[PDB]
Amino acid sequence: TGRLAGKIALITGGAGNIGSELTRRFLAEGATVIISGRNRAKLTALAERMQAEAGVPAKRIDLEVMDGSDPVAVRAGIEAIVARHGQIDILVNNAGSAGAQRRLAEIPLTEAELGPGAEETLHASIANLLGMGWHLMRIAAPHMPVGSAVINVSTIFSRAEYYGRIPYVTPKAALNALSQLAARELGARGIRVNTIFPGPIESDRIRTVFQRMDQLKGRPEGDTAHHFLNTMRLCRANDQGALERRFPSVGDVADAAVFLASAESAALSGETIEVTHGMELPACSETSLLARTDLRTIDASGRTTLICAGDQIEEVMALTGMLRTCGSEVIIGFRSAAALAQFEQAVNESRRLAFTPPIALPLDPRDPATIDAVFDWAGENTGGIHAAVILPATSHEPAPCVIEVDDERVLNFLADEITGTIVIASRLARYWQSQRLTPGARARGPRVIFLSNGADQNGNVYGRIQSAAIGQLIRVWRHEAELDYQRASAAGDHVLPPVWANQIVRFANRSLEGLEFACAWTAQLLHSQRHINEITLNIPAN
Amino acid sequence: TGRLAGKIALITGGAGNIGSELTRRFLAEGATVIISGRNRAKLTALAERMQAEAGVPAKRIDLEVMDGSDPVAVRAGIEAIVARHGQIDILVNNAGSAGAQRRLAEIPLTEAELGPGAEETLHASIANLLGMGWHLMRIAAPHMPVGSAVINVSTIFSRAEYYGRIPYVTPKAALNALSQLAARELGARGIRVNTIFPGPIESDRIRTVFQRMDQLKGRPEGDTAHHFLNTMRLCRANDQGALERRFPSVGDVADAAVFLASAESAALSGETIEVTHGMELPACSETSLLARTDLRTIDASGRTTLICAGDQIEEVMALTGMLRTCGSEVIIGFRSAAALAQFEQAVNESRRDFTPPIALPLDPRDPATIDAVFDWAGENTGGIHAAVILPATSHEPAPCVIEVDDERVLNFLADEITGTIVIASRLARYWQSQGARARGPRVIFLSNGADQNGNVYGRIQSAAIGQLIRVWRHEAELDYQRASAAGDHVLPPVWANQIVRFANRSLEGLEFACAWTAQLLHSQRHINEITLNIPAN
Repeated sequence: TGRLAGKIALITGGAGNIGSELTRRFLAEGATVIISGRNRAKLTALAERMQAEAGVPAKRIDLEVMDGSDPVAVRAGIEAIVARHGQIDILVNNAGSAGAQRRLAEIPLTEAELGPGAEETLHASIANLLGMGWHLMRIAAPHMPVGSAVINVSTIFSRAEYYGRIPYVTPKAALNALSQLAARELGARGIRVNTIFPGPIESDRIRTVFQRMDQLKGRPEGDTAHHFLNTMRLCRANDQGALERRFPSVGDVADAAVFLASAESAALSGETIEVTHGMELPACSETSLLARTDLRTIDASGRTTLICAGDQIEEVMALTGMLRTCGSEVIIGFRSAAALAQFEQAVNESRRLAFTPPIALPLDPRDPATIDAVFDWAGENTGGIHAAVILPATSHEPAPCVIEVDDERVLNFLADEITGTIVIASRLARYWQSQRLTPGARARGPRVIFLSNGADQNGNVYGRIQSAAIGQLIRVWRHEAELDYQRASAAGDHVLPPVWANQIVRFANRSLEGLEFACAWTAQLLHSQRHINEITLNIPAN
Repeated sequence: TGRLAGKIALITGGAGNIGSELTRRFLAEGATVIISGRNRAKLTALAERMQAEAGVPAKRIDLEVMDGSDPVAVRAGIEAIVARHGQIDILVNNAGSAGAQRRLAEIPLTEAELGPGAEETLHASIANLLGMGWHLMRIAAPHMPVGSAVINVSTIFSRAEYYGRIPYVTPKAALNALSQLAARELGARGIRVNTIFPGPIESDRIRTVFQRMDQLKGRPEGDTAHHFLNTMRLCRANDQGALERRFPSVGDVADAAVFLASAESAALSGETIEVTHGMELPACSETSLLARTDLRTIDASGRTTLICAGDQIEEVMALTGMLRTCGSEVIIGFRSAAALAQFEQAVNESRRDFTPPIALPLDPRDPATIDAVFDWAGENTGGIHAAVILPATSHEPAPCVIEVDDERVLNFLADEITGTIVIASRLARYWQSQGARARGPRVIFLSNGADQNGNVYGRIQSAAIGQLIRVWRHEAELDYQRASAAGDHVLPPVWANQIVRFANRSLEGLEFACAWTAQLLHSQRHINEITLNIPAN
């Protein structure tokens, strides 16, 4: 009768390799699975196929045609599913998008900009890989009884150096953060959330996609694959009984799925299981900023630093103050036209009790023209852009909850804080690397810091999701910038040095001196000769 | 037929709630279980009850009577187990003896020093809770076919503040690190190693031991209990359908065990599963020393520092140089009788412009010579105020943790693990045995530099020292605040950190790490992170 007998499982990404095996195996374990997808012919072909493979009654298989990106299509779809079945016992977030396969500078943002091998926009990649699971957890959760299971399917590569794969890998890093936070709020309901990290799984498709990554790098046959096989601790037998490092099967993923769906995992919430044959990859890239800053870096003379901000004007004031004492010129770009307004008002406060405030220009990720516009002005007036500090689009988080939240806010957090932050970086990377092919005599070196908002009573839940995205972006933006550097140097092209980046998290501090402390290191890190290795730099309570 | 059908499982720690429920459950999934233990009456008693409990044939159960601490006893026992059954499919490392329950100053080291409520030596607690699983993993491995599973059962509290529980919690944290490292070497044999972290599991027993922990900490009923329940993210239903935060059951733990013993987890190695109702605990408490030191802390005038080391003569010199410029006096106590030799040899080379400190034997094997060091310090240097503790040996004993002989592994346990807790406990007892105003004692444990091994023995050692520090701070805070209310004028509480330099192998990094050691011992502030990392620079 099977281990999931009588339970109702919803599986997204039913078409994909992994989604198909999860369906066949849950059917064999006695579940009624509903597969959800975008094309009505595709699901019906799959469901007939998955019925035939399982050897199961007809009413035990079902489908719902949905656009998992649209939360109102999700409300429609869930209501239909409930009305036939009453409740959902397992929710499996599979999400088969693979992302555009391009470097950070070359990522597509609009359909016109779309090309071969890059079939979705960035925002579509974010809405598929991070939005979809988020919307289900919010809408299905009121129909899941005490004892239910959410399963989120991530990848191992969301924490690994994965060349050219930012639109895929970054919303995955964000989803992990989403899972842990959803475990808190759904755990208080008796609903458990847990996560699977498949390694490289066996496919005909994955064979070609390691090749495209190999071609994007310099490197020959087998390169990306042999490297990850070598992080594997566990060898396995072949038919002759010899040991070997190979990829896991799709059935391995489904074993971990069944366990996490059945009542044999009833006491677990917030756990992760890496189906990788024990690929060993470093987990923590953090450190505390514990030392005093020492602004003896008047080396910032001539260099000019961009501040991407908006609505956080206390941070902008200190940031320009620090950077000016270093000798750096500052350009400041407010992301919403509103933020310019009360900033001009703040300088009006400055004119009382009075000396010059900096230049403010529009800098909007929705309208990537104004980013390119800012670069052009900087070349004519301030002699370039040499460093950037990037802030959250908003000062405060939209809501205290990750599950119990309206539809509009969640769509805004996706467009503003996640896609919009990637956009700024992708224009930065192309800027510095379209110029690196220019210089003749000798050049300085570019640096980036992402500086978060201060501690919040929410526990900074939305900020922490954003932080997980910024982290994995840096991991890959360092890696690409380095390989593009050494490669373009093989061309003999005297190129600007590769971009370095860090982020400073302020979540454990909410003091006025805490702000000045964090802004001074921002100025120190943008223009120092040395660098810090850790990706995330934490400022303590002090 | 069941999920472990035909599989041969050796289960240590067969008695007690978790070990028993694992035996009955493996029997229900069709395995033949061998339970391993110390008393033949207890094992034969265990086999009959669980034979009756499982409702399973007799030849399905078996026992081996052995001293799991003795590797020569293990060779005898495993070879015999193989002789009855041919092979081993599952190894479950349970152990779980609770250790002697005393504060670091009062922990027993010799049978005479044993007392009521403290029934094991320190070394015995280490030989049970860390060695046994280690020796099984080494000796059983040549009898485990490709596809086998090792399950190491730790506790969630191996990362927790547990007043009076150092002999328990410190070898568990060590065993964790040991598991990860062996996954590399056993993975190359086709063998899985994976780890279960039970939370506080429900018993009538744990009710009472939370009551005793409440009493030692001075805090009232439920204080220790509510503290762990409130970290739990996952609620569960009661019989009437209402939600509540309660502890997991014993069967919840055995569900995860069956998963990790069965071929449904065939692609897993180096994983951990926390059966905790989603207890939320901070994972990383580490930080990098990124700044340059600044020795304007002549606050060390009059204060005197003990250096515990041996065979690391370059650090011993760099340390005395650092500490003297701060104004501290230095005593050096070498851990091996060898270490005196080449130090006395090096100083003869220099003088044949350098004035060496007094160098004395200081051996945790013989805790008498520790009291000797304190005695000289009282007559001569006006006391001991700060300590630096270094590994008993500079170079790692072996490149492997599994393919390694018995003597080396036994020496590593005696010196680097039991011997390092020994030093800490006499330090804590010294400082706490003691009208106007007082200064404050400080400790830093300094690791060896980077190794071609990746420092596997160093990482096992460091993992224990980390949890050692957590509880040594915790006890010191409560021991202080309590004893001073009695009106006894005692020193302020001990603080400690460790400096791990495994990611650096340059001489300037060596000087950098020695400099931070001196600064941290005599500075007024303190660093909260327990583990302090020096980068490559």
